Amino acid sequence: EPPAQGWDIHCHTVFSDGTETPRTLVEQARKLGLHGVAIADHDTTAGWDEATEASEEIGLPLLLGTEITAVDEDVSVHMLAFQYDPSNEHISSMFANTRAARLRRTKRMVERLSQDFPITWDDVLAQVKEGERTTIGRPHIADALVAAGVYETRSDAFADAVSAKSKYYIPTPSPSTHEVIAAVKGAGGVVVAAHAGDPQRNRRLLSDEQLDAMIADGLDGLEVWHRGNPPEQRERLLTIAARHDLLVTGGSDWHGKGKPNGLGENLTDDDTVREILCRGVDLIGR
Ligand SMILES: [Fe+3]
Ligand SMILES: [Fe+3]
Ligand SMILES: [Zn+2]
Repeated sequence: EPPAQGWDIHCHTVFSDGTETPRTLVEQARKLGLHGVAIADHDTTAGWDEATEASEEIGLPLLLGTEITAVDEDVSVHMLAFQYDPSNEHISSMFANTRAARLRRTKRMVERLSQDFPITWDDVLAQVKEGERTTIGRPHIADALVAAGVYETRSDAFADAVSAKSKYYIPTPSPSTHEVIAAVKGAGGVVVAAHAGDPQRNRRLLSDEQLDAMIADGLDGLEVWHRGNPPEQRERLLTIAARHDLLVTGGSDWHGKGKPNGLGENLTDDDTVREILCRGVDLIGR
């Protein structure tokens, strides 16, 4: 029931916490036989112009997107926002605020970690690959610790020092899921709850009631085909999707080398991508 062919609509680049350029994403997605790809960087549209250029030169269809961190009660929620107006003032202000809060938080973490680990702010910035256009975050601390030889992989770092459980962890303030959904729809976009079945990060998943309230706010779909969603959660989420007539998406959550996730390991079917395009803004020329 996971699509054998289609689009990988959940991919990160150097403009957030992936290791590759938008050109590299488009190039590779084409070579892997994908029907298309989405850019889905954290709290930004910075890679959209590079992604679009690459899509036209390489000839691979492209969905323009963003992964937005949100919160709902105690639950941390990630939302994929596709095909919205990137000059929408409200959504740009919100990304700006989120980015600023996450920068302050990351510097406070590095300052704490620096007391115990061979890590400096410059070491973190050496991991930020697009300068002021990169959404800086936890993965850049993890990479700095890998580069300093504290951990083998970024995964190891998240299991320990950079972990939500550790004494160095500071949480980032995030807008509510209701604020994000209203903002994305306002900007003419399509909003999907990303990996809502994934019990890493959270002590608990979103409930049916939280999801119902997100559907009433304007939620368009659920990412079902994702490695973090176990089988029982995929059936739960497919049931909710069928019931409320929601879109069902999939994606690799590729971060290039920064994660084990493989480009195209999970996909959205062509017909669902059709629906995303038709609901979203016509961005041809912008
Ligand atoms: Fe996520
Ligand atoms: Fe992601
Ligand atoms: Zn990420």
